[PDB]
Amino acid sequence: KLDVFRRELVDVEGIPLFWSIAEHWSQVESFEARPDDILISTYPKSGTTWVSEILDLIYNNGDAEKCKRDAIYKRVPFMELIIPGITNGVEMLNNMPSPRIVKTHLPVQLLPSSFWKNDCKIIYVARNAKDVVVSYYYFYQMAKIHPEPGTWEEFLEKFMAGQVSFGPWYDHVKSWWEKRKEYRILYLFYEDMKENPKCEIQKILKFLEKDIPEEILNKILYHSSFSVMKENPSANYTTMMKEEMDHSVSPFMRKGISGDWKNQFTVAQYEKFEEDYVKKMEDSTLKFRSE
Ligand SMILES: Nc1ncnc2c1ncn2[C@@H]1O[C@H](COP(=O)(O)OS(=O)(=O)O)[C@@H](OP(=O)(O)O)[C@H]1O
Repeated sequence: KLDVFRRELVDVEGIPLFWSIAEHWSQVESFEARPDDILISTYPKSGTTWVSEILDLIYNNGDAEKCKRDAIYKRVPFMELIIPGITNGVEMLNNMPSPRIVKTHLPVQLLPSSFWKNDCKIIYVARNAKDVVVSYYYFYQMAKIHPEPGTWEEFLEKFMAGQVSFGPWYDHVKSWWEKRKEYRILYLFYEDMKENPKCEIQKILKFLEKDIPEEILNKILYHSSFSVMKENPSANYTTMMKEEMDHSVSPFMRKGISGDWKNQFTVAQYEKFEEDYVKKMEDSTLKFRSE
């Protein structure tokens, strides 16, 4: 009888989250981090899976077979994602041996304080807002834990208002940016990874204090490319129950480009978005590319 899908979001400290995360908030808030945890932190649809696969590849020295030991969401648990009878990110992590790779979409002010207290290395990934909202729309459609997104037009308005899962993109990226010097945060951009993935992976290795052979670097580059990941059942979310993710609605590995916003936004929608965007972002030193 209990339908866990398509419910309205429930606010935690003003941030709309899945009802089942809000229900289990004490478990998330009290999460016990470890000094050698690496946290992958992103606003939804910003490159989480890409960087997760990259990290697991680095940790397994480019061994593609070892990285097929399980689905990406088992290999790199989504910490706060808890759905009764289905999943519990905190429980999965509690029982995982170090070194753990941890996924989160929490804004800075909701991150379990144990990560700060343990001085964990954090890789944050940001992506231009317009591309994020396009990707998030199709994700809302296929990932049934989310509320119904409605029309593109309706969804875009909700996104601008921050009335979407994990709250406003604007606050999310800005506050993580502002935090970047306080803690061990590597702040990456999806568009940079698109333009020069080798450069970006090299930044990741230096941040992790890992040296690998050139051949292994090239292996990691290949296996983390969109075309390979899209065809990889261990990375493409096709192992999810259809009831949770319906890829016939929209595949998780959708396009993997920068600039798809130009295909989704009408000119009127774009003009309204940019006027709003400038107001919200003009006081931040953060700079994005959108193509
Ligand atoms: N390897 C690789 N290269 C390039 N792009 C990639 C890759 N893997 C995933 N993607 C694209 O990233 C979008 C998914 O974002 P996330 O992984 O952050 O989604 S989630 O928040 O974890 O659910 C989603 O973007 P869109 O294609 O624009 O929808 C994915 O297609």
